Amino acid sequence: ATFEIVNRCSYTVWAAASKGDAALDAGGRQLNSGESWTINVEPGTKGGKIWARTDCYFDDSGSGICKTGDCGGLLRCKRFGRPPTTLAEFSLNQYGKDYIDISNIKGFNVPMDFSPTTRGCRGVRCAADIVGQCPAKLKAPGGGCNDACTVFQTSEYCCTTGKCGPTEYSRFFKRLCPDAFSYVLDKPTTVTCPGSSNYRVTFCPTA
Repeated sequence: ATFEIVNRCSYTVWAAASKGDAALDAGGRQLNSGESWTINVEPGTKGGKIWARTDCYFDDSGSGICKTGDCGGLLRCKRFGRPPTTLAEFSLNQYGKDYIDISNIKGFNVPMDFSPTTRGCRGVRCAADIVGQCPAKLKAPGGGCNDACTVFQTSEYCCTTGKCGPTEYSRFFKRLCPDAFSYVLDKPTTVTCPGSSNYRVTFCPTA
């Protein structure tokens, strides 16, 4: 499957793509404002994620640090990134269907649109100013708006027992971005697409 990753933000982001135990394609790349990065993702990929990282510094060898979404200090992410990270999530070719969603379960750093470039389903978007509106206790100093599980590490926010409800914090994310997951047991906002669809992830879609 083809993913076009487009940075419409006025600032540079370092895109990342991983399935948790391996990079997807090159795994990461700098995207200046306006740049597009096309990656190929193996059919059948389960649990892939794409996110943006902000305020990164890397050396010759691709080692460094980012203020949001750092994946163990690598340019080319092999693992998932450190919150806060708005997440484009996808599982491809699952019994003939693709499943895509946007998630705020790991917080929010960059607004995002996640849309098919082929026929048969709709896209999803979280483009509200979540960082500007972020509750004081969830603000990340590096930038971004943390989720409550990351901040407070309770069974209720992290849904560790498999039973949990919405919270004042999850409702904040949900109020600004109804089409994104706001906590683990949120009513699913997953979109079902035809198997082997292609996609575009746009950072700052309303920029």
